[PDB]
Amino acid sequence: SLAPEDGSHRPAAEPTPPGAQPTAPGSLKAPDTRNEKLNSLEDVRKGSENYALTTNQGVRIADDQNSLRAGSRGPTLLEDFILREKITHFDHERIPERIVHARGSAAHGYFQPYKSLSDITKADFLSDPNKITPVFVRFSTVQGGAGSADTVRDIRGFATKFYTEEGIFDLVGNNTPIFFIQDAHKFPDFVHAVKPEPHWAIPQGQSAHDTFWDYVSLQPETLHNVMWAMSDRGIPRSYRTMEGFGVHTFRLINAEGKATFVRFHWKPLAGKASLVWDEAQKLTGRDPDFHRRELWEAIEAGDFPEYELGFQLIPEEDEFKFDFDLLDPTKLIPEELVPVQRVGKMVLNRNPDNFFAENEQAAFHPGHIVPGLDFTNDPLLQGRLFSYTDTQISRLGGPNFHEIPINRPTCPYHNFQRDGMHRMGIDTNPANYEPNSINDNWPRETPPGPKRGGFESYQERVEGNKVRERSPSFGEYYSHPRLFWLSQTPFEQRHIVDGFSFELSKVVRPYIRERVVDQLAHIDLTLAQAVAKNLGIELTDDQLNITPPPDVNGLKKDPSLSLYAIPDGDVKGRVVAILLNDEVRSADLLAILKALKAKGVHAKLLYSRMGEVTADDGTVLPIAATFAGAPSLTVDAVIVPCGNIADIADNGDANYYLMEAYKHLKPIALAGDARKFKATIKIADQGEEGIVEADSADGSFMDELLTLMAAHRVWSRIPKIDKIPA
Amino acid sequence: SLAPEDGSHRPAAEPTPPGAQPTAPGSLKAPDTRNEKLNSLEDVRKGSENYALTTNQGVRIADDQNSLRAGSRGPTLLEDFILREKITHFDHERIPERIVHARGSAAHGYFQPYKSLSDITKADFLSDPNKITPVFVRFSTVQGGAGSADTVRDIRGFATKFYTEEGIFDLVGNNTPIFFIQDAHKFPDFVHAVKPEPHWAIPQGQSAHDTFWDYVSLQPETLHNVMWAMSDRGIPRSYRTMEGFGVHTFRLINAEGKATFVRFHWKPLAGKASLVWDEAQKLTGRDPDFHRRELWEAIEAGDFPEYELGFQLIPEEDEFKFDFDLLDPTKLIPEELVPVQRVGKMVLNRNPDNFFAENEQAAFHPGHIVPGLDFTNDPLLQGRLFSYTDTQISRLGGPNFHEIPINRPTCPYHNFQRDGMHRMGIDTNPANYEPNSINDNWPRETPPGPKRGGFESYQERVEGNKVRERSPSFGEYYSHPRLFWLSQTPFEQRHIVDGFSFELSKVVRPYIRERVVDQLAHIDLTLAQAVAKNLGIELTDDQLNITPPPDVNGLKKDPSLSLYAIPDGDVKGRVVAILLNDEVRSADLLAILKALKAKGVHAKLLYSRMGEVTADDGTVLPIAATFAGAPSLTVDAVIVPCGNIADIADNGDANYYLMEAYKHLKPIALAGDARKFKATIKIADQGEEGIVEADSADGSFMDELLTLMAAHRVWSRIPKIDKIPA
Ligand code: HEM
Ligand code: HEM
Repeated sequence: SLAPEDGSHRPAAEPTPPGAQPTAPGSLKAPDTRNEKLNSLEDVRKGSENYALTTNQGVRIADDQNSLRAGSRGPTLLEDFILREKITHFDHERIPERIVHARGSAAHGYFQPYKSLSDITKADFLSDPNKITPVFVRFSTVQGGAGSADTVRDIRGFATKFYTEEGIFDLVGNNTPIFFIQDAHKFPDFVHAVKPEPHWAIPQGQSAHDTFWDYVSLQPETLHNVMWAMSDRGIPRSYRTMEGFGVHTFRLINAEGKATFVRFHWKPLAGKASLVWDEAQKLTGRDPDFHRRELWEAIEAGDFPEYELGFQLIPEEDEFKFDFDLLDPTKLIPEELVPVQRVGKMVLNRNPDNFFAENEQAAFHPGHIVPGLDFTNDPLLQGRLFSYTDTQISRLGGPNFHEIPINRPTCPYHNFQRDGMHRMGIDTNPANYEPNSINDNWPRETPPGPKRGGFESYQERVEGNKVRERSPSFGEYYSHPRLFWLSQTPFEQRHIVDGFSFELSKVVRPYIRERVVDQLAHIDLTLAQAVAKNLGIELTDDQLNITPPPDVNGLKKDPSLSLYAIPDGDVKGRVVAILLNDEVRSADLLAILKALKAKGVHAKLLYSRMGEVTADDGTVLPIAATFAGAPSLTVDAVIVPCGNIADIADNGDANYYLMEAYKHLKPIALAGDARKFKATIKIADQGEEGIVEADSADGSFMDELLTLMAAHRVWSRIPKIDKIPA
Repeated sequence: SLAPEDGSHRPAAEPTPPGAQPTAPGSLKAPDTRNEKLNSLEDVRKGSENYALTTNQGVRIADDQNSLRAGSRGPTLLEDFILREKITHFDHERIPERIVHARGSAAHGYFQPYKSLSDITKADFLSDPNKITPVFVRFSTVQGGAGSADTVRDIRGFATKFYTEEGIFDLVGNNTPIFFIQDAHKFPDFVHAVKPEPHWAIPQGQSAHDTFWDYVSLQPETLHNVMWAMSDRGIPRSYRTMEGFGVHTFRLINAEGKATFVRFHWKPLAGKASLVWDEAQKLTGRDPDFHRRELWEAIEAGDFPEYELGFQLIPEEDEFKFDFDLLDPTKLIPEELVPVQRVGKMVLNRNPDNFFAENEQAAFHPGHIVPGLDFTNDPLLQGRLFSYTDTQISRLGGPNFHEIPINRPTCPYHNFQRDGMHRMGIDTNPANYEPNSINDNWPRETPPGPKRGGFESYQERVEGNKVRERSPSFGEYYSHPRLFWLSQTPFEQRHIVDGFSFELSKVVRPYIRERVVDQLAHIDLTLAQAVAKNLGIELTDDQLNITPPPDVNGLKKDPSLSLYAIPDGDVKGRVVAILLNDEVRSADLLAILKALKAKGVHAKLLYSRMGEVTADDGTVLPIAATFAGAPSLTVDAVIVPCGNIADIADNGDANYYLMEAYKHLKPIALAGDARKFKATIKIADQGEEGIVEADSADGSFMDELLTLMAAHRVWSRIPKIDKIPA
């Protein structure tokens, strides 16, 4: 018995804030959170307590510390089958990572529609507001490998497996509403250009290198999604505070056979929020697992990620009514033109038990649709349909990947497919073909119908010759990048210019930087000039005179394209660092902590060492982390209570903690003598917007700080940080 | 879509300093650098210039931009075999990463011995000082995945494949002289404890988490290698500046049949150097590919990594003469007791052409020995001999991994093995068994002998019962960690205390911290008290009274265990940042560059934007990177010439550059009006050792900076950095 007798090895099976208890497998942390998929995995969940250690053949092991040898200092013997099984298993633990989106973090949850959508789709999962569908969701980055960092600048994947009563539907989306390329034939080119360069395999997790920008400079279709990656959309605060999009136009099909075009959206109920670049890049070093950690810990705290599914619907008669083609995945549909209709809510409320078994082996594929949905001829979508089933034959070892437990449907599945590696199901049908008489033709085809019918494709007319040709309707590249640029606030535009400037500075061949800047000049002269200035490039008179692309259907901006132009702040589940001293003013800390708790904001108590400190009134304060152990990168705001401020006033880490938070536009609150830190961040005596300061943490101090938190960052500080040495 | 007319897309095929040209495949960068193995790969090298793009079947492609569809806005057709081949290959590009040491960087080179070693070994590659053996070397970290960061705290792998005339010998070593565990049966337990925890797969690249420290606290045999990992050995500056060790005792066997025990060493001819923790961890975010890039660039510059192979030799009759067991891989052999005899030199002088095909697919295995070498009964080595052939069956797809080009011997190989997946070799032998008459028994066995003989194992006597039992002589765990601790300088001891304090601060369950501090108290009470203080733990009276472990065969210290106690600095291949201004004093820059050039030290010219700046004499200076783009973490020293210092005096990034370099103990040199930066880092008018300052850069100024660089870091500054907010 190695566990401590006090039971402190084991986390409480109740919701607890981040850092209060060790994390645990979801079924041990939240045993009473259930859904139909999580219950169906009970057949394969394996416990451990009170069981004997055995080989995989069920033979009990007596000595798991030693190989069998001839003499205690002698050679190891080949007949040691217990050693060889253990090491064989170990030796073959790894499977290939996903070719793209290899770095991802997943959780279980459930979806429910707000109302029946039977007028527009016969999909069973959207038929009844009382019908709950379990989901499994994986969020990801794109370029880096499974052991790369979370807070890179990249697009994010947002993939949802809906375990419906009429089959698995996978909605395999990203966090921007378009893609970089138009036709799937180019996907290996684009991905090879953004991935580490093939001679030396550098850089990981970064598009900031010559081959990415070479491709971009030569393929202007990429410029719209490059604009989104360069904006703060490319560095989200958390998977909870980003949007999701299916990108492509798909179809909904109703029981009368009417097709409606649809684009899928997820709205984050926590609001939209991103980091700033220097913070994101630094955080990839201080905590490369920051998003995976934040997701897991938000679920263990009960801060469940929630998202609203929404549809942009366009009738079939309106296919050609826009300046852009609905089938072009480099074009977005502005919400000012076509509103998102709210459809239902997804809640992710349980972490997996075993990351490899559930996250690593999960297989999502956008070809997994159900009756009531159909495809369109978007030429990127069309190639995706080939790839996601093909890639599993090597990644997951064969064609029985649907029998891996996480991928199994919860509804019935029966057919005449047999064998393959890893075959789990033992078919008892006398027939393995149809038509057959020997089993009366079962399992049988089902005609299409309003409910529980077979799948039939919408009978779209096709007319044309067999060609390898891009539609001329797709040959417009600059207007949507411009619409995005003009929709951002002034600080978002500054961050876009700084993103392109930093990335192009890492491109070693200067002519590629010049070719990118020339593309920028086809989008917006202000953007191109500001990027060119940071690169020491002067635009030519010809570039200064390029006429801007046309507005999109008359729009010169759409505020739903900005992260921050329309406030949607939510403080619940955010975290504040509290910088302690060795005799904290306990009344300040009571007021601070209870105000945060009331709004669901978490706290981490920091000091210059671990263990405890004692407040003025004798209260014993446990320390969560040190100033360097839990840097300001990992929090949303910083509060310094009064007390013996001389204890930390000359601590370089305490001072730097405030400088780094200040640089990264975070709210900072200073009570009492903690106001002596104003000199460190060069605040004037009469104060400044974004710094909360008072004699004590009472009265309006916490309300002011929480108001700042709801607005996320102090954008007005940007010209001030510009010269702080941090 | 084509190359620039000036040819600047293509790097010069001559040696160039880092940053001067884009990096390139080795065979294009150094076409005249050859060796027998490099030549042998010509059969599979594929060019590209002037060739038509084709399918893998050799059919020319006309349009690689579009899928075949029915009309240009129509559905993609299943008969598009060109799209499907391209996307199938892409979908199957990934293979499983190595179970451990997945992150690694490799290069080609050659080895030769200084003199024949035929008196102690019949190994052909050690028999003649003028017979050169090609090598392929991979350096690696242990824990993280292939996409994790380079400058983590971890043990490093140092694996060398020698392509000898009598077979492939792989010397598969690490950068510390011991391992964490005694018997291979525990390898999966230890690896699972240090790897990301199974519920959530966090943390990547870090031992700073509960399960690792749980395992260490319960298995004190780990403490020796844990001491090495917590020292600055865990964070080398470059793979060129670390030691290598085979860890195990092996045997040499000479032509008369005599066995000598041996342990293998690599000594870095560039000297030993490591980062400091804050620098290392921040660099994982600013350049996660820092070691891979520095190795590739040193080779492109001509700063070839060189290492000296050395042997510790113990005669067979001295097996039991030490106070530790020679077969215990958690024990080192102190060089004060058994000196390292210099054996030969290895030079890495060419980068690979394709990282996947050469680095990712290389397979090293310590059971690949040759006549003149043999194993011992070390119980960790014994189990390794199983694992490295087993694991390639999944990683490399079957038993023909030796036909993957990088793994092929360059000597003859012939036998009766046949088939297996992706069999390349077409055997014409009418026999596939022996003995056979139908091919007159070829290929034939060869008796052992002095040279070109068959392998025979040394006929070691074996006497014991079949037991799973640890030798009692391996049950001592504290004396080697203590010897290591006492052999470090004071600043190295401080960094060890900091490494344990940082790591255990991230262990969430406090009792695990307490248990590790109790282990430390069994090694050295000063170490244990210093770690306990940082953790808010007080040692008990019983803990204060633990008797120190014994000295190791009378030694109180061995300075060969320290990175820094004995000067061994070599500045060739190091890099300095030069902070420019918009009117640099050209006479300062001339003097700086001339002095750096004479010592082989590279420079990177930095500014607040990219492009060029002009010096006072009209010299146009191209800018390598911005201050933020290439932080001080990436260089060894910082020099600031005079000129228009007002241009940069108030720039936050330039001031921070100096504060970060100062904190990280790097030499700084300030000329002329650049001395006004003394105020940012609080240097007294009188100056400080480690800050070079003068009215102009000249011979004396550069000689002083260069002397500082030869000592690597400014250890005397340590007490002055805790107050610095950086
Ligand atoms: C609209 C543009 C696209 C979006 C929104 C998208 C989204 C995603 C996401 C989120 C994943 C990760 C699934 C997971 O978390 O497990 C993924 C995986 C993948 N996608 Fe895509 N993708 C796009 C384009 C493409 C294209 C053009 C192809 C190839 C024809 C492709 C082939 C793949 C493959 C091979 C994987 C790995 C899947 C697996 O191993 O199971 N994707 N995609
Ligand atoms: C002295 C202790 C050990 C040392 C110094 C060591 C060293 C290394 C190194 C340097 C590598 C990376 C080689 C490369 O660059 O590809 C490696 C890989 C590996 N080792 Fe070890 N190792 C040790 C113990 C063990 C043990 C006890 C086992 C299991 C019985 C083991 C099994 C493996 C496996 C399966 C790989 C990956 C091999 C591949 O896929 O090619 N090693 N080891």
